[PDB]
Amino acid sequence: AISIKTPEDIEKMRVAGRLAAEVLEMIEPYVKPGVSTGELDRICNDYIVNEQHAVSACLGYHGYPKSVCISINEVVCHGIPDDAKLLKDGDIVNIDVTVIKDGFHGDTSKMFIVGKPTIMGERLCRITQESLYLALRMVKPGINLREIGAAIQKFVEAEGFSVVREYCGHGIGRGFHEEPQVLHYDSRETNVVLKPGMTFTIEPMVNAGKKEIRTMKDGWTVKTKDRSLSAQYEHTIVVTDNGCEILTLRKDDTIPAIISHDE
Ligand SMILES: CCCC[C@@H](N)[C@H](O)C(=O)N[C@@H](CO)C(=O)N[C@@H](CC(C)C)C(=O)OC
Ligand SMILES: [Co+2]
Ligand SMILES: [Co+2]
Ligand code: NA
Repeated sequence: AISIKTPEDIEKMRVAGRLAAEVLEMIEPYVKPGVSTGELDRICNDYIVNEQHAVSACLGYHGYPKSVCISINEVVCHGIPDDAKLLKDGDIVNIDVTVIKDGFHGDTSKMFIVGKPTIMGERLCRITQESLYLALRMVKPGINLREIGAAIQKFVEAEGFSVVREYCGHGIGRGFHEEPQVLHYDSRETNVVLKPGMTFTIEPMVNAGKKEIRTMKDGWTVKTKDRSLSAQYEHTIVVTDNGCEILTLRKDDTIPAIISHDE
């Protein structure tokens, strides 16, 4: 019950993933001590709207009030950009971007570490990305989604950290969230066998504490229950004939765009 994208389709995703990636590239200089999350959102949307000639998929999505999600430190996901929340030395910050261009969505996020790094967030953010990369390397036709989740979770826990269970990566294309669900863990519920032309995200959330999370009274903001740090990276990809292609790759990613398992 998963759409297989045509070559036209795939290329529209290329463009949409690139624009989403470039939002995250454009915003980096602004991710600085003193800056508010509200203005980062304004910058991102202005860019998406005026220069990208695109839309944010997030705005209005289940009533979501801003254009990107900005999650700071213990906030796991769906943190709401707010003119009064200021970035400070030490912070680890996720900005999650999704744009729609030409019928198609690109969906991506990364961690920024604000001003003077702290130490254990340096590590959480690193491990969380390494966990995304190891999943991206497994992706190829005929492998099962379940191996991928099981393999993320192993890595993450072996570090002292946990995988958040409530939120998962997702098929993506003309719909924001299409099949399949891409769990970052082993559940025997999961059985998807991958095939060229599927497009989906992988977006593990990792807590330096324990795996349990909590939603706030704004009905959006998810925090860790034990108030530890949590980190997330996300890429949108296409299954290729012999591996994958990352459609949201940034200049700062240290994994190649084209991952090929062929001889
Ligand atoms: C408004 C935000 C965000 C979307 C994305 N950039 C993120 O990659 C995502 O798709 N998140 C999903 C993955 O499970 C998600 O968090 N969806 C929520 C939907 C709410 C809008 C109700 C969910 O399914 O919670 C159980
Ligand atoms: Co996202
Ligand atoms: Co997503
Ligand atoms: Na966080």
